[PDB]
Parts: sequence; C-alpha cells; structure tokens
Amino acid sequence: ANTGEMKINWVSRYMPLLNKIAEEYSREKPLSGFTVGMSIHLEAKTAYLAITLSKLGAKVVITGSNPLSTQDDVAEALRSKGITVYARRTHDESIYRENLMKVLDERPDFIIDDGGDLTVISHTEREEVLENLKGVSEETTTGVRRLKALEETGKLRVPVIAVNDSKMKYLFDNRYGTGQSTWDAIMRNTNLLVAGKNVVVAGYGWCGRGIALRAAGLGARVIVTEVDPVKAVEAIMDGFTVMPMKEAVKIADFVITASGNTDVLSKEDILSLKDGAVLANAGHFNVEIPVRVLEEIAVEKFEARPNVTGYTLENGKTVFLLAEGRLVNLAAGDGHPVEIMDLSFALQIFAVLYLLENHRKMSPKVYMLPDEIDERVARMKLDSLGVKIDELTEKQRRYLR
Amino acid sequence: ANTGEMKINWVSRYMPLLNKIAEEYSREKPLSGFTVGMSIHLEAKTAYLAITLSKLGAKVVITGSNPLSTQDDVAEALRSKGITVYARRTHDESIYRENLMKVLDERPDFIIDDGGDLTVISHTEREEVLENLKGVSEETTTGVRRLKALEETGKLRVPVIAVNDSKMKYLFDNRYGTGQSTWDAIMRNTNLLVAGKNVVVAGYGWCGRGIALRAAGLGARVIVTEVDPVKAVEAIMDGFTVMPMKEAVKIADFVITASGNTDVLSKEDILSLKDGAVLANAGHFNVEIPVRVLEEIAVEKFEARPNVTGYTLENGKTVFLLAEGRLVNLAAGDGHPVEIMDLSFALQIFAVLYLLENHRKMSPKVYMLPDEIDERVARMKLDSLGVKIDELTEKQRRYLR
Amino acid sequence: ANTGEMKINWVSRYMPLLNKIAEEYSREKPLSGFTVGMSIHLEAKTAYLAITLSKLGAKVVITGSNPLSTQDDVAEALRSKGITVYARRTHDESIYRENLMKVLDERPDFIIDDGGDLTVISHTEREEVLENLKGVSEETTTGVRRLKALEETGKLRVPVIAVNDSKMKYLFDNRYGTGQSTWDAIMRNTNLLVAGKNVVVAGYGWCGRGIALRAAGLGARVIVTEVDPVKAVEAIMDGFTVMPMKEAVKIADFVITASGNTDVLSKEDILSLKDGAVLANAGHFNVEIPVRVLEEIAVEKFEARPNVTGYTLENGKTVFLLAEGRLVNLAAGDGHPVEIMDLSFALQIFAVLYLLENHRKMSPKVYMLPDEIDERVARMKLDSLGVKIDELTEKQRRYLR
Amino acid sequence: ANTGEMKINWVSRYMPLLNKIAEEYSREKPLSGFTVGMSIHLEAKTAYLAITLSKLGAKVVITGSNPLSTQDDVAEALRSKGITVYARRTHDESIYRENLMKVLDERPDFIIDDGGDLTVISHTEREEVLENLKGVSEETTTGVRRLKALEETGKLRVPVIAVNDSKMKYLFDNRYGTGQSTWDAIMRNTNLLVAGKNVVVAGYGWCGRGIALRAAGLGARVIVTEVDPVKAVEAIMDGFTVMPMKEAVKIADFVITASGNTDVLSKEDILSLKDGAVLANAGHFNVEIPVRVLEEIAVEKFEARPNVTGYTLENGKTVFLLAEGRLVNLAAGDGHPVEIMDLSFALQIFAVLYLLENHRKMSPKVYMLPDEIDERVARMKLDSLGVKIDELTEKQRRYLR
Ligand SMILES: NC(=O)C1=CN([C@@H]2O[C@H](COP(=O)(O)OP(=O)(O)OC[C@H]3O[C@@H](n4cnc5c(N)ncnc54)[C@H](O)[C@@H]3O)[C@@H](O)[C@H]2O)C=CC1
Ligand SMILES: NC(=O)C1=CN([C@@H]2O[C@H](COP(=O)(O)OP(=O)(O)OC[C@H]3O[C@@H](n4cnc5c(N)ncnc54)[C@H](O)[C@@H]3O)[C@@H](O)[C@H]2O)C=CC1
Ligand SMILES: NC(=O)C1=CN([C@@H]2O[C@H](COP(=O)(O)OP(=O)(O)OC[C@H]3O[C@@H](n4cnc5c(N)ncnc54)[C@H](O)[C@@H]3O)[C@@H](O)[C@H]2O)C=CC1
Ligand SMILES: NC(=O)C1=CN([C@@H]2O[C@H](COP(=O)(O)OP(=O)(O)OC[C@H]3O[C@@H](n4cnc5c(N)ncnc54)[C@H](O)[C@@H]3O)[C@@H](O)[C@H]2O)C=CC1
Repeated sequence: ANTGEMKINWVSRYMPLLNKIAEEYSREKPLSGFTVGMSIHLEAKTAYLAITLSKLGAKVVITGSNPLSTQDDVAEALRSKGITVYARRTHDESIYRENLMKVLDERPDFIIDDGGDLTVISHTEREEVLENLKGVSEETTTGVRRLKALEETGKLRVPVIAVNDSKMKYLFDNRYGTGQSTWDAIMRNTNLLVAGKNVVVAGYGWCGRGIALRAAGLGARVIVTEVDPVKAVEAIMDGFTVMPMKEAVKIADFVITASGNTDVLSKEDILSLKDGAVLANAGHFNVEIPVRVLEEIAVEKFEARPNVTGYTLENGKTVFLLAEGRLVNLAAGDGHPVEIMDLSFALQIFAVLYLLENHRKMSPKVYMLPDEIDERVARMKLDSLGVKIDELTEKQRRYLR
Repeated sequence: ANTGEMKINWVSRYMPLLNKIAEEYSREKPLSGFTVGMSIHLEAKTAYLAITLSKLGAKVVITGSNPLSTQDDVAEALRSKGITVYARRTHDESIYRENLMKVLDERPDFIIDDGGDLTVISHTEREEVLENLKGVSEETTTGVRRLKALEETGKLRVPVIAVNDSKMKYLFDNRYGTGQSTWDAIMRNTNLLVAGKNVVVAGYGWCGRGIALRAAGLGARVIVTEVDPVKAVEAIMDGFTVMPMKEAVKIADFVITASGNTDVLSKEDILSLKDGAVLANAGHFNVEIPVRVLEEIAVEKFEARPNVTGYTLENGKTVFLLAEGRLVNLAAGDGHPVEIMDLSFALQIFAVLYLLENHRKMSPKVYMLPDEIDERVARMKLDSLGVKIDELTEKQRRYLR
Repeated sequence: ANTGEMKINWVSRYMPLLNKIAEEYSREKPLSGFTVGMSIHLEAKTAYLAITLSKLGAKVVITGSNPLSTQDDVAEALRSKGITVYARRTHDESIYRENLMKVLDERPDFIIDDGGDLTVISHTEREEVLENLKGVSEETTTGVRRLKALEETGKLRVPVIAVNDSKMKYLFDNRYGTGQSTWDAIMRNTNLLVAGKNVVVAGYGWCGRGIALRAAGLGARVIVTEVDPVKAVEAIMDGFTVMPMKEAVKIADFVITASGNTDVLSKEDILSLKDGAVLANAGHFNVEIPVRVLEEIAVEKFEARPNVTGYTLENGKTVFLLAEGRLVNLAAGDGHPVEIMDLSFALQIFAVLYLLENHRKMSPKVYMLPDEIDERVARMKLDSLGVKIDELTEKQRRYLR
Repeated sequence: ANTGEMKINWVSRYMPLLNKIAEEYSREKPLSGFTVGMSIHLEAKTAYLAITLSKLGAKVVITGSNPLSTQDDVAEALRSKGITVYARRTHDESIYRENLMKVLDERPDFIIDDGGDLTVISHTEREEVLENLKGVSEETTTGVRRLKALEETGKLRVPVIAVNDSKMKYLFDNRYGTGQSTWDAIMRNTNLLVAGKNVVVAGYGWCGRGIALRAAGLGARVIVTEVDPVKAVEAIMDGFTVMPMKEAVKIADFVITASGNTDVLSKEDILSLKDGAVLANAGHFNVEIPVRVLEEIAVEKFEARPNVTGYTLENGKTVFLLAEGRLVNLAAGDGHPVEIMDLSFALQIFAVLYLLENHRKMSPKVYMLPDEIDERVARMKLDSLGVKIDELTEKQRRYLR
C-alpha cells in the first residue's frame, strides 16, 4: 500500500500519454456507470492503466493474469483506490479461472482481456454477462487467434477490437520495446559482456530485428537464423551473417528465439552448443527453446542465478536457460519500458473509448484497430516529446490526390 | 561497340540472378518467336536485361527512354547482338514517341515499359498491336498509376503485372539501392565531407529511411522532416531529430527530398538555407525541390561542377542544386548498384515469364507481382550469396497452422 | 557460503583468462610462501581474483573496501577456501582503516590495493611491513596519483606497477565495460525507454565515447558536452550534437557525467533541467553532479526507487539522481561485466607475477604496466575467443624495420 | 584558367578554416618578402593552400608532385594569380627532380614538401638554398622518416615540423577522411553494392577503423585481419569478425589494405579469392596488394573500367584491382573530402607561421606539431560549425590541478 504506492508513483511520472488521456477526459468522465473488467499481468504499469480507466469514471475489476508474479503491495494499493482486484499467488491452475469467473460476476460492459480467456468463458459458460457485455479489446495474439475462430464459426456475438495489429504496436511493442527489455533482462540477470560475443537471433521479424539491432548496439557480432528467405536476405543487407541454426549454435554465446515457433533448437543443436551458452526466449510460449528436451537430456540441473537455470549435458558442457524458457523480458525483467507500455496502453484505452462511442454501429465481428487511433497516439506522443512536424499544404494535398 | 562491350562485360559479371536465369532457361528458350518491346533508360545495366531476355530466345526491341547519342557505344553493342534499338537524340518529345511508335511497329507480345507510355499509346492510338500484345509488365509508379486508371475505366484490355509492389523491390530498390546510390551520386559530384554535417531528409518512407540510414552511416547528424506523424515518431525512435522543414532548413548542409510530393521547400525556406547548402532530390519528378522557384528568385545562376548548378540569392547566400533537381542518383550517379538492379530486373524477367505461362488464364486487369516470385528471387539471391537458411519441419509446419 | 558459493560459481565460468592463468601456473604454484594483501570492493568477481591468486599458492588477505556493500555470504565462501578476509558492515569510517591495518598485521610480500590506502599506510605509519613488502600493484587513478606524489618526494621505497595505464584497460575498462555497465545500471533501476530520448554525456574521453556509443546503440539522440575542443570536434564527426551544458541541460532526458571533474552542473543548469530528468555519474567521486547543491536547493527529497532519489525544486520540477551521485554502474549495477573484469584482473595477476620475477631488478619507482603484458592478455583473449590472427613474416618484418 | 578557376571556386567555398586564416592575417601579410616552396599533388585543393599562403603575402613556388595527374587548367589558373608553378605531364622520372630543382632555384625561406624530396635535395646537393632556408614543414610519413634519419646523423641543419603527428590529423586525415574518400573512390569506380557483402579490411589502425566503420556504415559485413592482437581484440569488441587473411580472402567481396606493410596477400591468398573480388589499397605505396605478383600469375590482364584492371588467373577466376594497387582514394577518387583537406592544410599553414615566429629560437631538429596548434584548429572548426563548448571554471580548473 505504501510501497505499491511508490511503484506506481514511479510509473505514473513516465506515462505521458495516459496522463494526457487523464486530463482531457478526467472531467468529462465518459466511462461513468460503465464497469471495465480485465485479465492482465498485474504490476505497477498495468495498474496505472486500471487507475486512469478509473479516473475516466469506470468501475475497474481486475484479475491477476500472473498468479506467480502478483505483486501484493501493488494489488493492495489499487484496492485503496476503489478498484476490485481478484489476484492470488494461487500457483494452482484451478484458482485462475475462478478469479476470471469473479470479474464476470460483475457483468462488465467492456473487457480488455488476456488471450480471450475472459471473452471466451462468456460465450461458452456464462451468457448472463454476454448480454450486458457491450465490447471487447484484445491485445494478445493467442486471444485474437481465438476470438477469430469464434467470429468465423458465428459463435461470436460482441464487437472486438484487435489492437495487436497497428503499425504503432509493432513499432513500440515488437520492435523498440521487446528490443530494449530483452537485453536488459539478459544483462541484469547474468552480468555477462555483450560486446565481442556472438549473439544468435532465431527469427528476423519485428522482434528479431529489434533484438538484433539492439544487440549490434551493444557490440555483439550478430548471427541471424531464419526460415523465410526474404527476411534472411534482409539480415544480410543489414550487415549480419545468416546461417542454419545447426551451424550457428556451435559458436553462439547467447541464443535468442524470436520466432513464433517451436523447437527452434533440436537435441542435436543443444549438444553442439558450446559451454556457457546462455539461451533466452523472447517470443511465444515456453516452447521455442525445447525446455522439456533440456530437462531430459540433462545429466545435472541446478539454479545458478535468480533467473538462470543451468543444465550440464553428457558432453560435459553446461548450458544456461533464462526465465525457464519463458518470455525472458517479462518473467526476468520489467516487461517493456515504462513509456513503451504507456503507449501500448494508450492504444487500448482508446480502443475502449471507441467501443463506447461507435458502440451499437458495430456488428459482432473482430475489427482491427482503426487507423485513426494510431495517427492520434503518434500526434500525442510527438506532442509530449516537444516535436512539431510539417503540415501538408493545399498545393501538395492537391498534388498527391 | 568495343567500349559498350566492356561497359556490359563489367555489369555482366555482377548480375548473379540474371545469369542464373540465363542458364536455367537459356537451353529451353521459352521466349522463342515471342518478341519483347520495352522503353527504359538505356545503359550498360538495362542492356544486360535485354541481352538475357534475348538469351531466352526473345526478339528484343528497345527504345531509349533517355536522350542518347547516335553512336552511343552501348546501343551499338546491343545491335551487334541482334537487338533492335531505337535510341533518341533530342530533348523534345517529338522524337521520343516516334521511337515508342517504332517498337509498336514491331507488334510485340510482351512489354516491359516506362510509365505506361507504351501500353497507353497502344490502347489509345494503335490497337493493331493491342491484339497481338499478350502481356505487360510495369515497374514504375507513374505507369502503374496510369495503367490502373485504365483498368478502372474498363479501357484496359491486356493483363498487367505491377512489379513496383513486392517487399523485394521496396527492399532492394527503395531502401538499400537508392540509399547507397544517392550518397554516391552526392559525394562523387561534390567531394564534400558528410561526417559531422547536418543532413536533412524530407520524407521518411522506404527511401527516406534508407537515405537517412546511410547518411548516419557516413557520420552525418540526421534531421528528418515528415508529414505523417507515425513516420516522424519512428525517426525519433531511430535516434534522429525531427523538425519542420522551415526550421531544419536553417541548419542543413545537405537537404534531400525523398517524399513523393512537390515544393517540399518554399521561397521562404530557400531563403533560410545557409550559404553552401547542397540540395538533391531522390524522389519523384523534378518538383520536390522547387527548381522553377530557384531559377526566378536567383540573382545569379551558374554551373559550378559537372552536375552542380549554383544559385546566388538576394541574401547574398548561394545554394547548389544537384542534377537540376532531377532524381539525383540516376541523372548524376550510376542509377542503382549493379546487383541491386540485377534483382530489380530478375523480378521483371519472371514477371514476363509469368505472363507467358499463366497467359490466357489472366483477365485484362492489373495484377500485383505474385508473392511466389519474391520467394523465388530471395532463394536465388541467398543461393548465389552462399547462404543457407533453416527449412521448416513438420512439427513446426503443423504447429503454425 | 552456499549462496556466496554460487555467486562465485557463476562468475567462475565466465572468467576465461583467470582460468587460463589457473592452469598454466596452478601446478607450478609460483606464489607459495608469498602472501598477497589487498583492499578491494568485495563481491563475487573480485573474490574469484583472490581465489585464483590462492590457486597460484598465495596466502590472500583481503579487506572490504566496500563496508556497506560487503556481501556476507560471499565473504564467508572465501573463508571456507582458506582466505583471510577482514570485512564488516562497519559503516563507521574508523573500522575501515582498522581492517586495512589487519592485512598489514600479516606483513604481505605483494599488495594489490585501493587508492594507495594500503601502501601509503605502510610508508607513513607502519614501516614494519614496509620491509617484507616486495611489490605493489595499483589499478585505481587516485592511488597512482598518490603513489606518485611519494616517488617524487622520494618517500616511496618499493616498486609499484600502475595497471591503470595500458591500452587494454582503457579499452575494456573505460570503454566497453563502463559503457555497457553504465546503461545497464540505468535501465534496470528505472526501466525508462532510451530510444528516442535525448541523452547528454558530459565529457568525451574513453568513458564518454563508450557511454555515448552505447547510448546511440540504444536509440538515444546523443548530445555531448566537452571542455577540450579536440574531443568536441570528434563528437561532431561521430554524428553527435555538441553544446554547452547550460544549453543541453534544457532538453536532456538523461544526463551522465563522465568527466574527471566537479560541479559539471551548476545551480543554474539544475534549474533548467526538465521535469523527470534522470542524472547519473559514471566518472570520479560523487562530485561530478553537485549532490550537495541538489540537497540544499531541494524543496522536497524522497526515495522513489531502490536506487533513485528524487528532488523537487522551487520551479515545481522534480529531478532524479541514481546511486546518490556515486559511480552509477558500481553502486547501482554489478560493476563491470564479468569478462570485462576477468581481463582487468588478469592484468593485475600478471602485474603481481611480474613484481615477483623482476622483483629486485626494480627500483622504488612507479612503473607503467609493461607493454609485454598487454600483448599477452590480448593473445590469451583472442585464443579463448577462438580467433586466430595473421603472423608477421620475414619479408614484412624486414620491410617494416 | 576559366575551368581551373571554377575547380578552385568550388573548393574555395568549402575551406572554412583557410578562409578564416585569410581574413585574420590577410591584412597583416606576415609572409611578405618570404617565399614558400612546395612539392605537392597539384589540384584544386592543394592550389587553394598555395593561394591562401599567397594571400598572406608569400611568393609561392610549386612543383607538380603528380606528373601524371597535373591538371593543366588548374596550374594555369594559379599562374594567373602570381604563383610560380613548375608542373609538366613529364611522365619521365628525370623531369620531376628537375622541377624540384627549379623551386630551389628560387631559394625559399620555408618549405612544405613531399616525402622530404625537397629538403633532402638541399642538404645533399644544393647547400646554396640551405642557408636562406629558414624552416621546413613535413606532412607525409616517408618524409618524416627521412628527415629524421638526417637529424640522427646530424646532417640536418634546419628546424622541421612534422604535422603528420597530431591527434587532429590522425582524426581528420587518417580516420574520417580516408574513411569516406576510400569508399567513394570504390563505389564511383565500380558501382557495386556494398550492403550485404563481405568487406575485408587488412589492418585496424586509424585508417583500418575508419574504413571499417564506414563499410559497416554502408551495410557490409566487415571482416578484419590484423597482426597486432590488441587491435584484433578491439575489432571483435566493435562487432566485427577477425580471421587470418588466408581464411578471409576466400569469402571477401572487397579487400582493402590499410596496413603500412607489404604483400598483405600472397600468391596463395590471391588464388583463394573468389571470382569478382575487388581489391583496393588505401595505405602505403603500391606494395600492400602484390601488384607484381598479380601481373605475373595472370593468364589474362585487361582494363575493365577507367580505374579497374582485371586479372584472370589459372583457376579461371578473375580478380579486379582498383587504381593499379596505388592509394585508391587519391589516384581514383578526389583525395580526401574538401573540408578534411581544409583542416590538414590549416595545420600546415600554422606550422609555417610557427616556423616564422619561433624561427631562430628553434634548433636544427625535427619537432612534432605543437599541441597549441591542434587546440587552435579545433576551436576554429567548432567556431565555423556554429558549436560552442563549455569553458572550464576556476572551481574546476583548481580541482583538476
Ligand atoms: N518479448 C515480448 O514481450 C514480445 C514478444 N512477441 C512475440 O515474438 C514472436 C515474434 O514476433 P514477430 O517478430 O512480430 O513475428 P514475425 O512474424 O513478424 O517474425 C517471425 C519470424 O520468425 C521466423 N521463424 C519462424 N520459425 C523459425 C525458426 N524455426 N527458426 C528461425 N526463424 C523462424 C519467420 O520466418 C518470421 O519471419 C511472436 O511469437 C510474438 O508473440 C511479440 C511482442 C512482444
Ligand atoms: N531514387 C530512386 O531511385 C528511387 C526513388 N523513389 C521515389 O522516392 C519517393 C518516395 O519513395 P518512398 O519513400 O519508398 O514512398 P513512401 O510513401 O514510403 O515515402 C513517403 C513519405 O514521405 C512523406 N512526405 C510526403 N510529403 C512530404 C513533405 N512535403 N515533406 C515531408 N515529408 C513528406 C510521407 O508522409 C511518407 O512518410 C517516390 O516519389 C518514389 O517514386 C522510389 C524508389 C527508387
Ligand atoms: N564508472 C566506471 O566504472 C569508470 C569510471 N572511470 C572514471 O571516468 C572518468 C573519465 O574517464 P576518462 O573518460 O577515460 O578520462 P578522459 O580524460 O579520457 O575523459 C575526460 C573528459 O572529460 C572532459 N571534461 C572535463 N571537464 C568537463 C566539463 N566540465 N564538462 C564536459 N566535459 C568535461 C575532458 O575534456 C576529457 O576529455 C575518470 O574520473 C575515471 O576515473 C574510469 C573507468 C571506469
Ligand atoms: N589513403 C590515404 O590517403 C591515407 C593513407 N594512410 C596510410 O594508411 C596506413 C596505415 O595508417 P594507420 O592506420 O594510421 O597505421 P596504424 O599503425 O595506426 O594501423 C596500421 C595497422 O596495420 C596492421 N598491420 C600491419 N601489417 C599487417 C598485415 N600484414 N596484415 C594485417 N594487418 C597488418 C598493424 O597491426 C597496425 O595496427 C599507413 O601506411 C598510412 O601511410 C594514412 C593516412 C591517409
């Protein structure tokens, strides 16, 4: 309450956008009477999202998506601000859906949820809320995948706004954010030098490039592994070396998966890995780096550092795995940078305020964030940054037509 | 003939893809009987395109998009290889359309043309050819704009393939190509230092970024001007400074337009320009930098260097303009790098070989290059580069589904 | 003991050089009978230095240069390996010199000390040890400053080797090390975004450039402030913007002192600092950023984050200070990267083994590390990195002469 | 005269420093009566050096160090400004020393010469001038090598100032200058793509790093070959890959020597070079890349492009050599960038004005440029660039002491 108060005060002074949203809507309180339910990693940052939603006059009901990572002192700071928060260090799967169930026990008008776990529970086990439910906002990718399977099978009966697709998210979340946060998680938990070390990045998309770029930034010799030749050729042009994972693994000092795939490393590769090879996953679930395969194949297994688990193999070489193969920057770092998140939230807060406005006009279909929002957030960010860009004149506006 | 022969031998050893296309189709000669007509900047590189088309068994009939000489040693080298080439020797367009007319006087099956000047002449003044004409390939942007105005007004009656849109073009043409070639044109014609000088780049798209990137590569302090906030915000994130052209112009050492616009500089800005400011256009026509406005406003006007024209203004300050405000890397450099062009051509050679195959199956509509070609060219490039990437397995291919 | 054991096991697998020194001298035990005394920041890394010295057969007697930062569990792990370690969370100034006194109470042959606090205590209060004392190694800068004041006043009567000057230290310590460790300390303690933020670096020497470089690496727009025009001119050429601290301070998001000076910021500048400006010192003592001046001028003062202290000023703007103005990467991070340290140690280990060899041959004077050591460590590093460089042939060796 | 006039007008507007030296000494004409003799590559830039010296009131007597590169229209423009210039497309070795002889036939007070060819001719064949001769300025390296062999054998009897050693030259000449000018020479003469190509830089000193840096700048994957492990280790840390020339040569697209050595490539390596490998020398004489060895070993030899000579080897692979193995940016480019040269000149103009002042005070010894000049030029450059740096205060000036 007094610590979780500070963890939020710190975050608060660096969420420029949300503060702007909170002084251009705070008075008009457009979300009064309306109650927003949400399932999301609970910590200082996501909490400021809830707090500014509340500042807009909404009744926020949160669930601790992260049972393990629930920061007690923060959840308590939220309650003392009039925000229903159902979170427990449950650890047991059973208790999660139960909390999910309790937010629905509040029949919300709008829902900003995780992986569609909340909106899907409604459409298949609790239609009560399904009626009062006016709109849904989905940031994840798993979720959007799910809330689309519904739309295609006509089972979906509420408008959804996927904010995972907008050049502003891909830029700040996927590129700059996961880029900085991934390397920060890696060096705060290992204190290894990055300069003059071979870093292998598996996958060269938004995240791959970001991680790669930042790595080059730290002085690393970057090697990129790819499956899509078009990306592989771009990596070359970017001054990097491209090779098969089978061949790269033999020289890597760090290996980072950033592909939305599985088993990016085979028993083979892992056995080629040189001694002291640190592996991290900055992509999907915990399947990019074969954790199961490591566990079995391991002769020994031990905790070396707070977030580093080491595995000694038959070859006598021992490999380290950050955050147990889970999303390294989130489960070992601070997630994304405070302002990076500020923007990823600002987008969601507008996705909600959009659902509220063009409420009815919308039909039970999953919509991609409206391009008008990106333009808005960008202008707001430039504005808080003290940057002013040129405005298109009529001679030109005409010319372009 | 003996010089133009070498200018082609040089290019020839660095067109990896076209040589691959010429030894995997050279024997099978799939373009026999077929005659390809084309309007394109005539020089060593574009000539190797014609030569490899001919290697495939085609009768190539070329027109000199660009005003050449009667004995231009390259044109003569092509003739001595059995390639009808109608080169223009004037500035006035009277003679240009005339040559355009003579390629049609050969009634071609396929056409790789410039700005649609060739395919549009057919549909509106020469329907004879319009029947034998089986397909058209359009690389430009003005052209595709034009050959679309037709399709929309149903006046188009032949399938068209726009190769201007494919991530491979945007990458190699727009980014790395114009990026390198633009700075090369600028420093071979001025020999000024780039390090520690303020470079202003107007526009931050594919070309903007590339030029920007490369400039930073040369040591310049880059300033970006933009109209689209989403791009402007990305420029900040990339470590650059963003300001209005009005404000940047006061400190620029070089100014480079890369926006598809006009009058990126007003009389105002030009008079703010410091003395010795070199301006170049790497974008559209010769209207990005107001050449007309410079000519009028100028107190003096003189040729300083082979491609630099200087204008002394009322303020006593004199500004320089590269390539008369025209596309600087093309009219002052060598166009794009040899292999950059090799790829931009390889794409077109396949666009033609596609029109030939899926010939009839296609209906008088403008099609975007088939994604299967990009994938192919990339694989071919990686292969000549000696790079091998990972192949997707079944566990994963299944997983992704 | 079981935690401090791991904190050392971790470090141990990433100290390539020291392990090499520990298997090319481990058997020969050249430091038997000899006891090494040392005053140094006590933690996992410096401990492995002591451990490998002991592996060489020396009796190591350590003092906790850092009273406050003494990691009990690590000190205890050292003791359980036969290493006298006098460290206490003393906090009281009095107890520091007392432990310094107890290592002398062991009359050492060689001394690797901190700021000359140990060798100066001998020459001015305890000449007993001054006789058995055979050699001294000085890594600091303050120390070497001091142990030179002695040599010049003939008060010094023992050979000293200053390892602070060698291109290998300046490279790994001053450049890459402090460069990475500084940004790591700053982002693990604030989780702020670095991309698209103005970073101001005061001073452009080894450390300035490194910090600058890395900052650029993270996406920041870098501004450099300098007093030596030669450096300032180099910063421009490197693509950065240079201005007076008075002017830069008005736009900085981070300010980092890296000059070996004091009051790099005046009451003035601090009052120009924008709200939320984070300040960090990566240079000398805690005087670069005027901490005293902040404390007085402050209307409020509060702890915001574990290593961030915030000061609200009369202007209502509040500024933050990392690690209380002390060396930010050391007192808020992990000091330098593990391998960076491995090399900074390897150099000292040889400085000792040099004092042992060319023991007598040397006269009571302060010597700069012998260039022969740099060459050795570099070759050892290249070797552990798996890098092989060309060997000069006779045609060339002769040619160069 | 009217062309050579413009080639000089162009250069003139981008020699900020020399213009400043020409309006802070132009009135005072401190070099009246005094005649300056000099042997230097004659072209627009070096000519502006002569012209500003003349502006200071000196009688300039120039020789065309470059017999082949003498730009007639420029030499004639100098004469029409009252400057004795002995230059001829001699081509014949005999005629060079003859012109050298004619500048001495003018008995100069000061000499800015090339490789000591002028000052050494005096001390060994023409002592007449040796008496009136008051001072000598040496910029080269060969020269300084020579004029030192004299000093050591007491044969030297006139004060010499070596401007080749000053951090300002190493910076602008060796680093940024040769760095930009080298890549410009290479891409204006080949138009090959640099991005995504392997660039091998032999030698990692001031020149090596610059070339390397810039190459990375253009998107190349850089490979560095070195003999000094300290540099090799720095290259790794800089994000590059280091290997033996024998191994790098097999994958290079460009090879650039920047070591002050010979036969950086053996018959062996040359035969490993892949087809189309372009080689350039940016270092010493024409012996870094074994031109003689190429000539012999070659099965064919032909001119491919104005500055590219190609050699087809027994293995059927043909390699290209820029500028015949000579300093590539000078003999194939424009030498260094205009302002880079402006600074390298400004330094020499002060070295002369220093010889004039502290004329007698100096004894027949070779002196390294006085650090007071570096400081001066840097301040002058910062000033023309519109940059203002902080001034050290008393609290600090005292502190530092
Ligand atoms: N760390 C974080 O906080 C964040 C993580 N992500 C995750 O990062 C992953 C990738 O993000 P994006 O780059 O935007 O996806 P993307 O589609 O833009 O890039 C994916 C690339 O991975 C490559 N790839 C697939 N399998 C591979 C394999 N076995 N080896 C090497 N390369 C392979 C593909 O060819 C593709 O180009 C996603 O799973 C996403 O959920 C997304 C946002 C933030
Ligand atoms: N030099 C060459 O060889 C090549 C030239 N181009 C030309 O470059 C131009 C742009 O190409 P791209 O960048 O890839 O398209 P793009 O759409 O990605 O770049 C356009 C950018 O310019 C900005 N912009 C428009 N007007 C502006 C103004 N008045 N001031 C500042 N910014 C402005 C837009 O907001 C946008 O971000 C086109 O005209 C194209 O034809 C394209 C390929 C190669
Ligand atoms: N944080 C760490 O772990 C490390 C810290 N250091 C410390 O960093 C400091 C600098 O190290 P170096 O850069 O190698 O010395 P340096 O001499 O190479 O750099 C110092 C620079 O500060 C500039 N400077 C002085 N006063 C200034 C002012 N008022 N404003 C702006 N610039 C100013 C000087 O012109 C000089 O170039 C030293 O005090 C050193 O002990 C050194 C190594 C590691
Ligand atoms: N192109 C131009 O206009 C200019 C050329 N130079 C020339 O560049 C050359 C080097 O300049 P710096 O870098 O300042 O000298 P440097 O000493 O700073 O760097 C030269 C490096 O070459 C390396 N080296 C020597 N032999 C080698 C071999 N066989 N293989 C691989 N590496 C080897 C050495 O370890 C040395 O560090 C000199 O000969 C100089 O005259 C200098 C300035 C301008």
